[PDB]
Parts: sequence; C-alpha cells; structure tokens
Amino acid sequence: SMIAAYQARCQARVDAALDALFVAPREELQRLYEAMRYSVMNGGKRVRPLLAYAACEALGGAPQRADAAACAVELIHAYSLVHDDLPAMDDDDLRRGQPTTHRAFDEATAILAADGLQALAFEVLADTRRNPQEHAVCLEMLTRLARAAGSAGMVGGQAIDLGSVGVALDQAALEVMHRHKTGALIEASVRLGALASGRAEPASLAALERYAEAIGLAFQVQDDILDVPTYPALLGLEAAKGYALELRDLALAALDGFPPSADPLRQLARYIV
Amino acid sequence: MIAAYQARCQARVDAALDALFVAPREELQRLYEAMRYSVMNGGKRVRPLLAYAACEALGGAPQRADAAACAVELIHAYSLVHDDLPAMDDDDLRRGQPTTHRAFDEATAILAADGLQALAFEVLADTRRNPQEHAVCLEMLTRLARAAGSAGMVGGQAIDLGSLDQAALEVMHRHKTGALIEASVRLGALASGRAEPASLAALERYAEAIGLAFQVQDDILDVPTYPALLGLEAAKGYALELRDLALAALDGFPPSADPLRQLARYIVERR
Ligand SMILES: CC(C)=CCC/C(C)=C/COP(=O)(O)OP(=O)(O)O
Ligand SMILES: CC(C)=CCC/C(C)=C/COP(=O)(O)OP(=O)(O)O
Ligand SMILES: [Mg+2]
Ligand SMILES: [Mg+2]
Ligand SMILES: [Mg+2]
Ligand SMILES: [Mg+2]
Ligand SMILES: [Mg+2]
Repeated sequence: SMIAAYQARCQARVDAALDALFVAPREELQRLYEAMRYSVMNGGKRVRPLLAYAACEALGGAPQRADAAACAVELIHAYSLVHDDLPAMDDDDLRRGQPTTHRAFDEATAILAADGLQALAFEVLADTRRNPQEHAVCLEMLTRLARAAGSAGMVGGQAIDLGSVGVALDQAALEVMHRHKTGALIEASVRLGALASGRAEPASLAALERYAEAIGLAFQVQDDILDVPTYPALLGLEAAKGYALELRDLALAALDGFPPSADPLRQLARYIV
Repeated sequence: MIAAYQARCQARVDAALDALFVAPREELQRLYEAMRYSVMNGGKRVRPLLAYAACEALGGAPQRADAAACAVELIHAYSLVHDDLPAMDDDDLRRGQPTTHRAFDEATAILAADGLQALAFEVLADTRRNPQEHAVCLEMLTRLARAAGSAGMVGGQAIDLGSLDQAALEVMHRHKTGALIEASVRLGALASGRAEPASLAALERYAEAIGLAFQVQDDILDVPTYPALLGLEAAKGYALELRDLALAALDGFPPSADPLRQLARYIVERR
C-alpha cells in the first residue's frame, strides 16, 4: 500500500546509484564490469536498501544519508547470490527465470565479478564523498558490514547450510542457519541505515536490532509457507502461519515508542506476513 | 639482513593472523579451519614485509602496521584460493601442498576465501586492531578496496584469464599483482602517522618498480614471458633497471628506509 510506494521509491533510488558503479575504467575490463552489472541490475526487489532507508528515516534522518549503505548491502547480497548459484554450490541455471551469472558468462568470470562486488561494497562505505557521515560512523558501518558479510555471518551461514546436507535438522538448528545466512545481513541493513541517520543511540539501535531479528526470520517462515527441512514440515502449516504472525508482533513491539517516521518499518512487518 | 628482516615480519604477522581463525561457534569450525589452512601455509609474507618496511621508512614503529600487514596478506591469501580453483587454474597443489579445494572441498574453498576478503576489511575498520586516526583508517580501507577490486587485483585476474606484447603484459601485471603490492606499501606508510603526499608518491614509484621486478625476475629464473619478449639478456638488464628505479624513488629517505632498499636488491639478486 504505502509500503508498496515506499519500496518503489527505494528501488528506483538505489538502482540509479548502483547503475553508476559499473563503468569499466579501461577497455580490457569491459566484460568483467558487464558481468558485475548483470549480477546486480537484475530487477531485484531491493529489500535490504529499503531496510537501510527505512531505519535511517525511523530515527529521523533524511533518507539520502543512507544511499551508500543501501548500495553496500545490495552489493553484498548480489555477490552472495552469484556464488550460491555456482556449480560447486546450488548449480543453478536460472534465477527468477533469467540465466545466472555463470551461465550467461562463464564460471570464472562469475566468481570474479562477485569478488569485485564484495570489494566495491566496502569501497563505497569508506568513500567519504559517497558516504558522508562522521568518520567514526563510517568505520562502525564498515565494521558492521564486514562482520555481517563474513565467516561469522552470511558466509558462515552458507557453510552451515552446506554442512547440514543429509543431517537431520531441528528448528533450533534451522534458525541458527537462517540467522547467519540471511539474518546477519538484514540486521546490518537496519543497523547501517540507523547509523546513517546521524541520530543513532544505543537504545534505539538495540530496539531496531530486535525488529530486524524478528523480520529476518519472518521472511524465511513466510517463504516456506508460500512454497507450500522447512518451517511447515517442522511445525505443520497452521502452526507455521502462527509463528509468522508471532514474529510480526515481536517486530511491532520492538518499535514501541518510535515516532511516525518509523511507520514504513511497521508496514513492512505487517506486509511480510 | 633482508632475510632476518623477512623472518621477523613473518613471525609478527603470523602471530596476528593466527589469532583471527577462532570459530565463534561449533557449526563454523570447519569453515574457520579452511580459512586457517588457506593463510597459515608457510608463505613468505612479502606484502606484510612491505607494509612493515614502508611504515619504518617513514619513521613509524612497525607494530603500527600490524593491521595493514594482516589485511594485505588476507587479500593475497583469498586470491590464491580462488586462482587455484577448477574454474580458474585448477591446481591440486600450491607450493607442494594440497590446495584448499582438495583438502576440504570446492564450495568450502570458495567460501573460506570469501570470508578472508571480509575479514581483511573488518581488520582495518576495527579501531582497536588498527588504532590509527579515523581518517587514516578510512584512507587505508579505500586504498585496499580499490586495489583488491575489479579496478585492481580482480581486474588483473580477468585480464590474465582473458588473454600479447610487453605493454599488455605490463598492464596485466600492474593490475594482477601491482595494485596489491602498491597498497601494501601505501597502507604501511599511512600507518606510520607520518605520511605526506611527496613521500607517498615516492613510495608508490618504489612499489611500481619492485612489483614489476618480481615478475621479470621470476620469468628469468624459470628459463608470453619477459625473456621471450625482450630476449634473455635484455630481460636481465631490465630487472636491474627496475631495481634502480626503485632505489632512485627512495633518494633522500633516511636510513630507516634501508629494509626497502635491501628488498629491491634482493629481488633481482635471487638465484
Ligand atoms: C555465497 C553465500 C555467502 C551465500 C549466502 C547468502 C544467500 C542469500 C544464499 C541463497 O540461499 P538459497 O540458495 O537457499 O536461496 P535461493 O533459493 O535464492 O538460491
Ligand atoms: C582475484 C584473483 C583470484 C586474483 C588472483 C591473484 C593472483 C596473485 C594469482 C596468482 O597468479 P598465477 O595463477 O599466475 O600464479 P600461481 O602460479 O601462484 O597460481
Ligand atoms: Mg544455496
Ligand atoms: Mg540457491
Ligand atoms: Mg526456506
Ligand atoms: Mg595460479
Ligand atoms: Mg592464475
């Protein structure tokens, strides 16, 4: 509704900023840059940039302050999907009905494009012209994204995912995996946007992290539900729907006491489920 | 002398690196072991030596460059894991030991190295591990991101795989190894707290020169190579010319720059 409009603005905005990053500095690197562009500019919904923009606004910041954050999270997200698709992992020919990067190009070029996307994510955050926050904040943003994207976060999640094959997984184990594999980067999108506001404080950061923890799981539960070891398989379908709504509630609760500028986050929570 | 310097820089950076590979939980133990296996492999740590030496050339205590030294070796290590993969060079061995994708598996190697890249940036942005002025930490991060990315190292690898005359070979080398050798030098100089534009420019000239000298000398020792393009004797001549340009860039630097001068000589004096 309003969240639909909010999403569309966030998407337009981050796409414009992203599209500008893919000019090869010289002719020999053209194909690499085209693969980088192919990997990012794929019509994705940009939830992570929406979360950075919305967390910035929830704390009273003008959203353009989060522009760099919004690019950096989507850069990390994009590189992850390129690697996930590779023959050594999920070996997928298609993502959302289009050829994956390694299929469109080749496997080496895909690995390289995504490796470049990761470096570019950090480069954008450290660039004080693109990310004009106080220097201490730029460094906290970098620290946070590096931890979230690395072996103790997202990459670790993917390892947990690949080490759980054939192993019988219970709910607690499935959630550990989700918290790493997708939770860490969702929490970082929120944290980074909040930092970009220039008004972050420990209490408001802690609340927004509770919000992010809840919605990050809600996305996964709801995906499983729409697809019908999954949440519906563990709990049954009706109980899985119940858990989704419980997560929405914990998200709305974490936003207790926030101003009206936090409505986009409240709406997103409701929307997911 | 430069051998004793190299052994100290190696010991120092290995101690700092070794501390980074503790899995925060049991589900990640195998990933962290693959990470450790990929970095703690008895490598010579030239990039860390370069950071330590550039820091000392400008008068800085070398421990100031600890984070820089870790970050550049982290990026170096991740790059070699990816280069060894079946999609690229498909190598079973590196320096006679199984590669990461063989000791573990292909996915775990990809992932370990991805984690190494993130850890390199994490180490520089962490003001406790890299306790410089904030603006310096950001410049260090900027420099390393540009050098490690598609406009540097990764772009080099793309040029390499997509490949030839001397100018083209040098473009490839400048990207594939040059950018990170230059960044190691730059990062260590930044860490000194005493960097200035003129010094930074001189150190960059030094780095461009030695980055290429490594490659020329490797080709010579092996005998689209420097010997094949220039001739064998002309290639040896060029190696000395590069050492000289490196030493000339350091004109007017004090005696604390000797480790850098000795490294330049060492590169072309090898075997
Ligand atoms: C390479 C790395 C670090 C990947 C982790 C991040 C990620 C979002 C994986 C996709 O999961 P999936 O394979 O379950 O989802 P999809 O169905 O989208 O492929
Ligand atoms: C972004 C990536 C993966 C970069 C690779 C960088 C690099 C130094 C590769 C080694 O080159 P090589 O294959 O010529 O030498 P070696 O003989 O050591 O494999
Ligand atoms: Mg997968
Ligand atoms: Mg997949
Ligand atoms: Mg699922
Ligand atoms: Mg190789
Ligand atoms: Mg190679």
